[PDB]
Amino acid sequence: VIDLNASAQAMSDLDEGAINEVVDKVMAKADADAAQELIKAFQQGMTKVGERFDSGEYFIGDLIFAGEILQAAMDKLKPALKRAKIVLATVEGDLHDIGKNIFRTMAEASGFEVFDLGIDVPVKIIVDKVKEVNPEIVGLSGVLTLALDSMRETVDALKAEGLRNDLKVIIGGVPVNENVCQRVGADDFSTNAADGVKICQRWVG
Repeated sequence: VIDLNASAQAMSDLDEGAINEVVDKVMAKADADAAQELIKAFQQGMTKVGERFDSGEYFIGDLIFAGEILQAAMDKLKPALKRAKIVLATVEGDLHDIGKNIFRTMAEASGFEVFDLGIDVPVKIIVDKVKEVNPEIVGLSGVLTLALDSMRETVDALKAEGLRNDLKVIIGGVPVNENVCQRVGADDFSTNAADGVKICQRWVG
């Protein structure tokens, strides 16, 4: 670009004018390597959206916005240019998916292939999907205590099938924290969907 750090800031600020000004400049010079640098800068800015949510400056709506804004930039940058895979579910006992879907949108916009299994998803169905597609990451959503139990059951089933050690497990949902992460047997838990993407990007290469 002219200025990658300013472009990261523009994503952080959710400034559609500035984001599209730079996307246009990059698309004009038709350099794949420059487009990839801009993408990385936008991804860094997504992380900053999460930090701004965690501070209380930004709200749920801003997280919805961020995902949609990143995806729109990615769609424009695609002409100028093997995805890591995530199997994603709201687990058995739970019908809450607003949050999971915020994450799904951010993860899709960040170049992951996401297999969204939907809500109230039985353990056995999650495990069958992991056998089928061999994802790098399994992401599990829930809030009710029964759901948190189903998270633990899903990890235990992956261990029984010899699948656990070759993937990473991330959990999210209203009540998740380090204590729930430990009880479940997950690798990490998210504070917010943008933090979760940050985690997942670190795991993949």
